[PDB]
Amino acid sequence: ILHYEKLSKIGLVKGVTRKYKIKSNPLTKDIVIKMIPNVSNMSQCTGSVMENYKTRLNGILTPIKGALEIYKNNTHDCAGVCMAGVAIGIATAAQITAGVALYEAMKNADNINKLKSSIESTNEAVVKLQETAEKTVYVFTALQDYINTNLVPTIDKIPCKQTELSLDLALSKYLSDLLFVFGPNLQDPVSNSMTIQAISQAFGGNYETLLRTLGYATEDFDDLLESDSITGQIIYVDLSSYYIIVRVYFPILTEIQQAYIQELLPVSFNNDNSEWISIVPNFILVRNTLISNIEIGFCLITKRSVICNQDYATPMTNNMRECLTGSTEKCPRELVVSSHVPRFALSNGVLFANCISVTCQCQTTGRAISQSGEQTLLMIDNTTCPTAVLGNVIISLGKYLGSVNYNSEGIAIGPPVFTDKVDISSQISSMNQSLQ
Amino acid sequence: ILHYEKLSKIGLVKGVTRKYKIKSNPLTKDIVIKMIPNVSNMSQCTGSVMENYKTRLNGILTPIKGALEIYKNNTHDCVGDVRLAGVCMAGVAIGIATAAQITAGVALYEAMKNADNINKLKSSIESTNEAVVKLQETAEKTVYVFTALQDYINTNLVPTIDKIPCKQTELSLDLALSKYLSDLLFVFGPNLQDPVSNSMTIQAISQAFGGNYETLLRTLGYATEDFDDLLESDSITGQIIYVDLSSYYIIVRVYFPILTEIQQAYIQELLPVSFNNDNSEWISIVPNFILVRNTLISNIEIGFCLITKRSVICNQDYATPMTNNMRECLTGSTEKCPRELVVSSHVPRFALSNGVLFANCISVTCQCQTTGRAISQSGEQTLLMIDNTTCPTAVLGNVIISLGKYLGSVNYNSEGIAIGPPVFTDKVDISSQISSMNQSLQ
Amino acid sequence: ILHYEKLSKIGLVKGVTRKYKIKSNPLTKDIVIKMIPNVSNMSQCTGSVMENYKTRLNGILTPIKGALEIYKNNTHDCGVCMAGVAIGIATAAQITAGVALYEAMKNADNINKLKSSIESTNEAVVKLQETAEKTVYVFTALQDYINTNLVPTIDKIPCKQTELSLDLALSKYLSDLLFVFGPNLQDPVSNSMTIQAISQAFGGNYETLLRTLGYATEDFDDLLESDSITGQIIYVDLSSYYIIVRVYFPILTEIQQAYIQELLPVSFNNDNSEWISIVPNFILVRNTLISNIEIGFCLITKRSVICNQDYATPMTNNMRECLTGSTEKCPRELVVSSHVPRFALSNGVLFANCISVTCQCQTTGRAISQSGEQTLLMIDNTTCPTAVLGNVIISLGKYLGSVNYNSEGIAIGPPVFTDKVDISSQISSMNQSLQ
Repeated sequence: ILHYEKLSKIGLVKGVTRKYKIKSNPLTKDIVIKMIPNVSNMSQCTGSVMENYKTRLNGILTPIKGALEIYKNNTHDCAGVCMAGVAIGIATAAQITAGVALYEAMKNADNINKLKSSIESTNEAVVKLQETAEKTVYVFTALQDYINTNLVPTIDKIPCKQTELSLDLALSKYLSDLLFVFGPNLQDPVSNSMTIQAISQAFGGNYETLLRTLGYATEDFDDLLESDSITGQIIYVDLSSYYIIVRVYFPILTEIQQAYIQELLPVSFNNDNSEWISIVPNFILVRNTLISNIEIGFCLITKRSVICNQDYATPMTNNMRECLTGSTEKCPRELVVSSHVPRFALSNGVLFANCISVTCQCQTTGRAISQSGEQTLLMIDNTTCPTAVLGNVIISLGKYLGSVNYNSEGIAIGPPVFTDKVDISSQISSMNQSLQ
Repeated sequence: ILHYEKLSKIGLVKGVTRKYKIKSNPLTKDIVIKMIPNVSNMSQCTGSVMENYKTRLNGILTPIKGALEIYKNNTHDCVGDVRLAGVCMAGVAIGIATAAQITAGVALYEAMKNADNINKLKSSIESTNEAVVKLQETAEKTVYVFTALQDYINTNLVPTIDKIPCKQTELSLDLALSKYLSDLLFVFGPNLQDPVSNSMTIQAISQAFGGNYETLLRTLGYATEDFDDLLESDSITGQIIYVDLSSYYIIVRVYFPILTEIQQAYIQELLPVSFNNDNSEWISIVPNFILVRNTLISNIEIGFCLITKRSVICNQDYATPMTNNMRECLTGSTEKCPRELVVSSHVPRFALSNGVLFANCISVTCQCQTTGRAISQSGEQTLLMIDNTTCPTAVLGNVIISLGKYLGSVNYNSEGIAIGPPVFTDKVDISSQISSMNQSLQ
Repeated sequence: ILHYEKLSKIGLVKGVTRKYKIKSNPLTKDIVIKMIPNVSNMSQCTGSVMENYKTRLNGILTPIKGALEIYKNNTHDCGVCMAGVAIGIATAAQITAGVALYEAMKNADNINKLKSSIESTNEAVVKLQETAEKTVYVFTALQDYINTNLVPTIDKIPCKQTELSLDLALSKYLSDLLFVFGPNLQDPVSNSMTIQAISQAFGGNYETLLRTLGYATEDFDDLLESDSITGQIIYVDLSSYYIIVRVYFPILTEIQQAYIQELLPVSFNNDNSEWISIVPNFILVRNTLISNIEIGFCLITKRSVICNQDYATPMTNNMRECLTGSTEKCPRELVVSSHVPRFALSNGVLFANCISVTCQCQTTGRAISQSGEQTLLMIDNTTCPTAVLGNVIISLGKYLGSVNYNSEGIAIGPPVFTDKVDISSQISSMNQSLQ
């Protein structure tokens, strides 16, 4: 376990504890995203930009279909998915799993494609088709709302030639928004790591419409969405009607047993007439009594849990482990140069503060609370006095649960470090030169 | 304190010198953003999308008010003339809080004194049907309401309420609200774990108003000539002080600081130039920007700061430490400066400071126009200084340059220096090097 | 030069080989962006918002003119000839950009000669003739929005305070602008600014610009994604509020005897534990010289690596030895996640860690067993053709290297930790050990 008592003397006070949940058990829903809007109502003077748009869109979609055919021509039946590796050549584990999922989805892709004429004839933003007697499919048209709302009503008021330039500019803008996602960046269409946010760029970035039409099956939906846990996969691309069918995955957040997130709040502390701040990861994964880092920038942090669409556990150095579980002499520290570093923090109703670097006094007696040059921070609680003042704040305090003699015992301190990108190279160079 | 001559001979030519300023002394203005639009003029056949959007917005806005109530329930005015007589904090009922979070809590209570008065206007705030509205708060005070989706409704849906089928207007609306929510979730969604703090930029806040912060700031007022600055450096910040789940409108206190230039504090930029040594090209690895204040030399993490032509602007004192060896290197101990071998052919090879030209004439062909002959660099000179004493007009490829006179040593080009050890700065190189030294130590 | 057989043993399965091509030989074209719309049709409800927008845009554009005028005032014919005394601080890129700016003034004079024509444009794209032979296109920022929404609605409503909507539209446009042409912009001289960023003055619609300019290359998408198509500001006008941009359209020139090799990572067992090796995913080989590349800046395709600049960086000598057969110098990292790839296929040949994923090939009708001394188990049609892993049944080809692959062992490198705090902790521990 983490020893929070010695960690608070270093400047790391306990924060919230959070439960770790990962994406798992994903359901499947199939939708149709039509990249080319229906322009039947505006075709009388749509100009020649429709053909140019079609050619440009082929220029984008053709590599996607080409990369899909590599798996399309290598999946068949021999019971289950039967792969042929000679004609594949280069593929990762994720690519092979995506190919198996692709062949699975081909069974419903055939039935969806059986309604090609219905798919092409769609002229609403969200259209319902009866793909079979007991199941339906939704069709989303990329720019159909724009055409029905702005361009179609203004087909005779504004100059149509101007309408021709408008429609064009709209197409262009849609293509420009697409190309960040569906352009040559999409080297591997056989993948399910692509978020619904990116796929919705084929619909104007409006993933809310897609998901709401599909259905908010779970109460953890927002955490799934922000974590981009709702992923998708392209399973069929048509170069004749310019549509792609996407199998959206709707998973459930599975609480990982015997696992939690611990967050530590850094507090600047005083040592040798200077301010220092200790460098440890702000967040720690503890799973089955094993301590390991957690790339968190990708995860989503809530007040009670940390939601990750992948298991982002990353290794911890033994030295960092020891530092977190008591050996504070191994905890590195960096000198403070920012006038705006945190100086106090509230944990469990009790305050740990550096009262030599900040104004520090008590409300119930009016007297100042003095910090010596030997001690790093102060535990202020109702025992010393039940209300403290730190500049403009007046704070009533609660009891402490740890040692009664917290402020009368000192600890050892670690070595100074510098965490700049260039500082790493210089320290390596000097250490190498020192060794030589 | 920086010795420019040895830096130049290594390849760190002089750059511009800029002052250091920080956000300071923030004035406050209070506004409200109604995250729900008034659909009264087009409510005839809006359908049920209004209710569903209501529930979705309630679901998103509920955690914000839940986090705010942790401070609201626990904030109170301490009694009697003994202390500054401000706000008391039920710290045991708060549990977990940082210095910045508590500070924001205090500013939240402070703003409550005005937020109660603005909440008296609840019926007026509901009645707003324009994208910007001004309201009287008192006979000597005013407040602004911004409608999240009023411009779109009033410009497209109301005029086109009959020319198209009403069902189509239903979809369009639904799509518009869903687009709003999708743009919103990046800021006001579950990413917003701490709404109490005031570190959130006005650009992020404007996402609740369609990303149009320029309207927020213009309507409030261009208080100073530095306006673009406090804007880009993320110095203009706002705080949510009251969330209402019945009218779906939040009150935001916008902060307009003033930029205090720090005295005895300037930012120096160094230009790197590839230099020849041991029959190969190298580039030194030093910070491009260095902060020297109170004769003290420290780095700066300028990525979050704004580098204008004359000053470096930061919404926070972003000064960071610098290694002792880097201080000695920038002081003159030039052998402690690291250098990186360059394999790219697109690294700059010459630079101009004070009108004197530093160049690597081994890598790039140099000749002088006045004498019509080549400018030669020998194998033991890292860089060649060219100035009017050398010749008043030299060329480097396709550029004709006229040079001024040097201010330092007259015999610059005849004096050599020591050179440091090579380094490699790839992400995997650091791990590879650390293993090598560890194995060497064992 | 890369020993792929030995790299497979450490988890680096050989992947796709791609061809390296860099930006070179840029053509030049001239466009004019007028960053304020012409509203002569809706001058009725333009109200006063336009004067405030004029002031705001003048304040925005003044530093750009100031930072161009340093080279405007200090360059003259004496080819291109420049005054370095009054310029003072300048980089190689800045000097080259100023030279190109001077070359562009020759056409900039003729372009400015049509100032009245430029300011009279009332569409998003209008064709103008600067000479008897050459033509120029002019792009106005919000003319489409105006002509499609505000113009029709001006008689479809009693103005309904159109100001409120025009003001907001111009405000949103300026909010979009401030990210690129706002304070951030410090060196408008340099030509490293991408056409995507330039199009923010036109609403981010770079596709219209590139289509109207008439691209005529098959590498157009690779040019656009790799940030190869850049622009340069050559003149600013504060009276009509338009700027001239010289768009550079380059061509992809393949670097001879150069290719980039991709390594696919696969977890491997060692000492009853699972590791992943820390080696760059993409490796550039040029004339039998091996160097790294920050491939995040470039674009990766199925058959080529496209960068707008030569992004080669040096590699440690030890890493070079690691990638050339001596596997003991290759660092490895412990795998504390359950979502690391565990198998990969190379040349129809499967590499997998059968300890961590169950293997039972259907042709033999039995499980595939990996000992406690084999990092990866290699399967091909020589052992049994079709293998099954989890839910995939895959048929396999034949290996081309050593037939005795599974029987030979190798040495393994030392563990590493790649977190930034881990690096600092390792540095501190090594320093303390030295002391």
